[PDB]
Amino acid sequence: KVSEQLKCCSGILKEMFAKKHAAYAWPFYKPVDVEALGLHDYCDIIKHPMDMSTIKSKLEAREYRDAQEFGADVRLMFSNCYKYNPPDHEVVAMARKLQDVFEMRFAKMPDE
Ligand SMILES: COc1cc2c(cc1-c1c(C)noc1C)[nH]c1nc(C)nc(Nc3nn(C)c4ccccc34)c12
Repeated sequence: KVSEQLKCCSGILKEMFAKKHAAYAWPFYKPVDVEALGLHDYCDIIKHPMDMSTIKSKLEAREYRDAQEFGADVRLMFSNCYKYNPPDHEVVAMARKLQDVFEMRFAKMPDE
């Protein structure tokens, strides 16, 4: 069950990095560069930053013991975006599209 779940998590993350989703996934590929973007309040608002490259590194290091932990990091990444940005910001629309890609496939997780 666990090995199958982690292959599903790796598949989902590989799809989230695929060129077909790149037009809305790209802001989530790497840690938010607070200095480059001039987001001087980011670290005051977001206590636990998360991004797709960090999630990839954790899967490669076998840090996630099951799908629930992996899913919690993916949702943390989207939640930080929803917390920091105004609700009508273009990046929030991109986050909702990438989260729909993730949730529809994560719902198909092997359950035995
Ligand atoms: C404005 O939220 C971001 C911009 C970026 C970003 C990350 C974020 C971000 C925040 C904050 N909260 O969640 C995420 C995700 N990474 C970027 N890398 C580069 C090279 N340029 C960017 N520029 C963008 N500036 N604006 C206003 C955007 C709107 C739409 C798309 C990207 C830009 C971003």
